[PDB]
Amino acid sequence: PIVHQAISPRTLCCWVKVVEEKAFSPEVIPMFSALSEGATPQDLNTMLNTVGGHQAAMQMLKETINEEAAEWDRLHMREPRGSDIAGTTSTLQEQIGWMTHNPPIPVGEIYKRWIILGLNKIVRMYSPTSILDIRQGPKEPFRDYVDRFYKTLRAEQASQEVKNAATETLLVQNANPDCKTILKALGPGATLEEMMTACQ
Amino acid sequence: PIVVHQAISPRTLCCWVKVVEEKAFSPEVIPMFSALSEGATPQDLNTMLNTVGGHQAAMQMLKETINEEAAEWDRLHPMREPRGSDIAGTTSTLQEQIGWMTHNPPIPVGEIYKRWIILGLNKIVRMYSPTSILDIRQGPKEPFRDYVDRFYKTLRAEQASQEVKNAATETLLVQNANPDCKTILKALGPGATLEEMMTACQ
Amino acid sequence: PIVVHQAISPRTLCCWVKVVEEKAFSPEVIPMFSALSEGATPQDLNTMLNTVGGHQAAMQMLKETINEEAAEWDRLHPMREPRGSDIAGTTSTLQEQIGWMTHNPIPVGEIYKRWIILGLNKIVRMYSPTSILDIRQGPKEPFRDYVDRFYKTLRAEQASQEVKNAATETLLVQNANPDCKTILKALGPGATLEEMMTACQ
Amino acid sequence: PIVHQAISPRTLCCWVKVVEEKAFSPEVIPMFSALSEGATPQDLNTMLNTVGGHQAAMQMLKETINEEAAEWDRLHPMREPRGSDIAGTTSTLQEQIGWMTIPVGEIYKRWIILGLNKIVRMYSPTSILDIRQGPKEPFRDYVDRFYKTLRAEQVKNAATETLLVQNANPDCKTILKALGPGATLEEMMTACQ
Amino acid sequence: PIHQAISPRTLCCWVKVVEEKAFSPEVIPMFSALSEGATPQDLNTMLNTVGGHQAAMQMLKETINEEAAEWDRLHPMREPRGSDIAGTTSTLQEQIGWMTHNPPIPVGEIYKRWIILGLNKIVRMYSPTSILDIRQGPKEPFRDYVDRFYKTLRAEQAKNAATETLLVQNANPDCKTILKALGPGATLEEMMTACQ
Ligand SMILES: CC(C)(C#Cc1ccc(-c2ccc(Cl)c3c(NS(=O)(=O)C4CC4)nn(CC(F)F)c23)c([C@H](Cc2cc(F)cc(F)c2)NC(=O)Cn2nc(C(F)F)c3c2C(F)(F)[C@@H]2C[C@H]32)n1)S(C)(=O)=O
Ligand SMILES: CC(C)(C#Cc1ccc(-c2ccc(Cl)c3c(NS(=O)(=O)C4CC4)nn(CC(F)F)c23)c([C@H](Cc2cc(F)cc(F)c2)NC(=O)Cn2nc(C(F)F)c3c2C(F)(F)[C@@H]2C[C@H]32)n1)S(C)(=O)=O
Ligand SMILES: CC(C)(C#Cc1ccc(-c2ccc(Cl)c3c(NS(=O)(=O)C4CC4)nn(CC(F)F)c23)c([C@H](Cc2cc(F)cc(F)c2)NC(=O)Cn2nc(C(F)F)c3c2C(F)(F)[C@@H]2C[C@H]32)n1)S(C)(=O)=O
Ligand SMILES: CC(C)(C#Cc1ccc(-c2ccc(Cl)c3c(NS(=O)(=O)C4CC4)nn(CC(F)F)c23)c([C@H](Cc2cc(F)cc(F)c2)NC(=O)Cn2nc(C(F)F)c3c2C(F)(F)[C@@H]2C[C@H]32)n1)S(C)(=O)=O
Ligand SMILES: CC(C)(C#Cc1ccc(-c2ccc(Cl)c3c(NS(=O)(=O)C4CC4)nn(CC(F)F)c23)c([C@H](Cc2cc(F)cc(F)c2)NC(=O)Cn2nc(C(F)F)c3c2C(F)(F)[C@@H]2C[C@H]32)n1)S(C)(=O)=O
Repeated sequence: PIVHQAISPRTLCCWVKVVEEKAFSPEVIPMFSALSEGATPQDLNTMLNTVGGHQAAMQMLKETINEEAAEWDRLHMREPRGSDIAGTTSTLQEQIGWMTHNPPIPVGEIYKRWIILGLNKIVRMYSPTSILDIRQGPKEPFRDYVDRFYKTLRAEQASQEVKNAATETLLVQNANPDCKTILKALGPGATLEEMMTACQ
Repeated sequence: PIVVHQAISPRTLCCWVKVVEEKAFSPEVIPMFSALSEGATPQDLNTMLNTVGGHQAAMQMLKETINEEAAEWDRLHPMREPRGSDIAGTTSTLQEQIGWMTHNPPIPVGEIYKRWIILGLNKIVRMYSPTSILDIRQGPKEPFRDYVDRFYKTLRAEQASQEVKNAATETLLVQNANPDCKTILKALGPGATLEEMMTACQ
Repeated sequence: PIVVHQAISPRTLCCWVKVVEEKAFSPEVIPMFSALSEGATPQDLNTMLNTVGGHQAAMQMLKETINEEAAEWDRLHPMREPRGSDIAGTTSTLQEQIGWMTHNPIPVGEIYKRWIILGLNKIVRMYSPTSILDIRQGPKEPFRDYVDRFYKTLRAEQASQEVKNAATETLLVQNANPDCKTILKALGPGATLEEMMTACQ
Repeated sequence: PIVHQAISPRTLCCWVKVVEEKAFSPEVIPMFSALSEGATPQDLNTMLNTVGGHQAAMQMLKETINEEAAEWDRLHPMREPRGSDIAGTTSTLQEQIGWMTIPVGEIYKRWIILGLNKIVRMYSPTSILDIRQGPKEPFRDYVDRFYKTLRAEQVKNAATETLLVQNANPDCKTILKALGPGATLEEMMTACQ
Repeated sequence: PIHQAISPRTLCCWVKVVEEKAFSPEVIPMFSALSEGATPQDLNTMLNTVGGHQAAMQMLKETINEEAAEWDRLHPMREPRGSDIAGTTSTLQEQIGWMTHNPPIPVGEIYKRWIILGLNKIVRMYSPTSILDIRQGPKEPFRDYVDRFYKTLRAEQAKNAATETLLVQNANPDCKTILKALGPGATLEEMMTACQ
């Protein structure tokens, strides 16, 4: 991070604990983006290395980083190439110069964008169930069904405009017969609080 | 957060996630949240709310409550002035929020967004404990300590007015107790403090 | 706290919550509390007590003890002077507390912490119902575990340090199971705990 | 670490928690290297002492440190720092502070990291060629184990493509053979899911 | 510490360490590192927060009393007595004065010496088995046997020749033969690789 303080312990320890506990859920992307503020490519690589397990997801993230680096190289101190942004062929001093020079070339931000895109891909892939396939079970409380529905919806990552249409149609459509009837009788526009209180 | 523009510290986010994971949604989550988000800007509050794993239904209800409060703000309040969606950090850059919060007289957008979030959290906590104070009753072979713990947890979750707190706590504790401990407590005499009651019922 | 009025730090609250959750209510919670709340204002102490999950009965008893101490203060002690409910932070703004504690040469925060510590001592004494005289070594229980339980109950009781020596010396040997009782009686007077445990283990 | 403030608690505590939870996996090397920034030899020894358990791995690390110290003494015959001076066994804190304020810390950390790499390679006994998908084993878990072993062993990339076909259960073997060459890992896993 | 009160993170980490590791040798360096410049009151606060193991804490208190009596015999603001070093009969102001006076009276260092001696005793008591009694089991992996052997060695805190010969001596028949055939001077990595 940029002075140029070395990545703090607490940050790495918390990042490791997060990736271990939460597995790969949408909350890993904001957490990551918040723990890697102003981080240089070397620091981002140190963060990604400390990730235990999930090595398939890490390999897929590395593949996405290589794809973005190839695209950068095709479209484009010395100028930074694609593998230069990923911190494979650039010293910490070169990165510090690139990011601190005036005008600056924020290589850290670019690498973090690539990593966050890869993480979005990973999150979408770790939630295989589609919005249209989730339906309330027979003897399943409505709360658990709503939780699963909204978790899958956040994993899919569709535009908020489509978010509203899906939230309103699919939630009512896939409800079990009892709660389906209760909700259909509740009336249109019924807020989520009213539905949850009615079904409980 | 502001205290310059320091980025939200790691410890804060990590502890907030750990709290929301461990305690689920209990009354102690509201003070914890309010204490971990001191001087936090709207973007930081949204970063905190995003890191909350699971409980996505409660987060949707919180978002709906925030939209309601924002509509009310816009109705009451038609650099530039901050609109409703600017307080919630949906249509305002970090620089605009910092400018609003650093001016004098400052427009504390952070405090307002935190008020809205705390109202939503009160709703969530009250809804996650569906049993009412008047519906909670001591079991047959349940020690008095466990019944008192459940009773006071439900009472703090309902969070009504203080007069309710005192009257309900003592009257309902004696009323809903099991027959044996009910008799023991009624024999203890009026004014009985909780310590004496627990010592008698053990 | 006033070190300027710094807000209660996150790490402190998180460690306090984790401590109260893991250890339940054991004597070691009181020193921990007193050490984590240095110079804390009444609002900060209330924030700490609020974040305590579960154990709501003990917290209500603590609130009742705080009310008792506030009533005693109000009786003994009739900006303005702080009444009982002002010390507990129920009828005083953060600014009034900061002024009271920062005025040269009345640290109300320390007083509120004294009250809370008295309440916590009562709570700890109540959470250990067994008395020192009721603890006795089991049939096939290692001597180390019996000593651990004995000294845990002794620290929980919070009696006068005067009775500590008499009880530790007489009762520890008295409440031992027959085999280790004979071994220790043969060890001879003036033995240290290390020697006793080495002999029994 | 270089003023010379004493090693902070948080660093030691996180190091202990990491070494305990993750045992000895490749992710321990970056963690160690990041937690010991500017640390003096005494600080590195304080870190190594607090490591609970895994005493066999710690003894192997100590032997590797002695080997590297002997090699240093052979290559390199205030005063000059000997081998046992870098390892902090025959040097006072003041001499270390003077030398680093000759980066003894970086050299000692290089030795320790080499030993830790050896330890990690030894903690993963399974070879890349022995891992094969089970009968009722999800493909994701098989891929995770494969890449974990590959990272532990530290050509590899070329081998990955052959091993993918090799470690494929008959059903998944047919699916992969039909998928066609040059299939990316994302596409491959999406097809096999 | 040197006089801010002991920070939260330090106390919380100390409690978690004493809980997790129980009483193992690695607790002594950790303790010595967490109490740098700590006053006697801070050391007492650290020792109080230790949950459980109250027998070991009583033994530590007895060791502290022994060392305080020895000090009082050897050395018969005011001069610090035995109970003054342990923070039992001295106010925070007296400790701050003793430690801040130009002639350093290290109450922290002396109390920490006493506490570390007691803790070494406790650790030695928690590992009753001797190095010469440890032997590889019938169906026990060689790695676990080496780990137990070296843990016991660290508990004994007594060396290289004996440890290395006894390691091969106390092995299981199969691994004993394998190691004896491996040849002298083989490193532990090679031995473990052969026995794997
Ligand atoms: C990328 C960064 C910089 C960011 C951000 C950012 C900015 C604004 C908002 C935000 C704040 C307040 C409101 Cl009112 C709305 C809102 N209202 S609205 O009804 O759409 C109507 C106005 C159109 N929309 N947004 C998202 C915006 F993009 F429009 C809002 C958000 C909010 C923060 C938030 C989360 C939460 F849990 C509860 C809560 F109170 C607020 N994030 C999301 O809600 C994310 N999410 N998306 C969905 C979708 F799957 F359904 C869902 C959520 C879920 F909430 F988790 C809940 C599962 C359903 N983050 S960074 C690194 O910091 O991550
Ligand atoms: C919103 C913020 C700013 C706040 C606050 C604030 C202010 C004052 C007090 C407080 C302090 C001292 C006293 Cl003596 C009383 C008191 N005495 S009284 O008997 O009512 C009689 C005088 C009328 N009342 N109050 C609450 C006040 F609002 F009246 C008192 C409190 C106290 C702090 C406290 C909690 C605790 F656990 C133990 C303890 F020692 C003290 N909070 C509550 O007690 C909250 N609570 N409410 C109830 C109800 F379900 F029964 C219960 C509690 C429970 F304690 F958790 C316990 C389950 C039963 N918080 S913030 C962000 O920091 O949250
Ligand atoms: C209130 C505050 C400010 C305090 C304090 C304070 C002051 C002095 C001492 C202390 C230090 C050194 C020694 Cl030698 C003695 C000692 N020697 S003596 O044999 O009594 C003989 C001289 C008469 N007595 N004291 C207590 C004093 F008050 F006299 C000693 C202590 C010590 C600190 C300590 C704890 C420990 F775990 C191990 C250890 F090494 C030292 N605390 C106690 O021992 C507490 N305790 N009390 C008993 C009783 F149930 F048996 C027991 C303990 C138990 F240890 F936990 C162990 C279970 C048995 N704390 S605060 C906020 O910081 O809490
Ligand atoms: C008291 C303080 C200040 C200290 C210290 C200090 C100083 C030097 C060394 C040290 C550093 C490098 C080397 Cl090469 C050797 C070495 N090489 S040698 O083969 O003996 C041959 C030269 C004679 N000896 N020493 C110890 C010295 F005293 F001689 C070495 C050590 C080292 C640090 C270290 C630990 C580790 F885990 C792995 C590692 F790589 C290095 N500590 C020990 O090893 C401690 N230990 N002792 C034994 C005994 F039971 F077998 C064992 C260990 C065990 F390692 F845990 C492993 C279980 C077997 N600490 S403080 C507060 O910071 O604690
Ligand atoms: C020693 C220090 C200083 C370091 C470092 C350093 C430098 C560059 C890179 C790096 C960054 C970006 C890219 Cl694109 C590549 C890349 N692309 S490539 O496909 O090889 C093709 C270009 C040739 N290779 N490298 C490694 C380089 F050395 F070549 C890349 C790395 C990266 C950082 C990273 C880790 C991750 F989890 C996901 C991710 F996105 C990126 N580390 C590794 O990937 C390590 N690893 N090695 C293998 C091997 F078993 F297969 C595997 C990984 C695994 F990723 F974990 C995944 C299991 C498979 N670390 S320190 C103290 O900080 O540790």
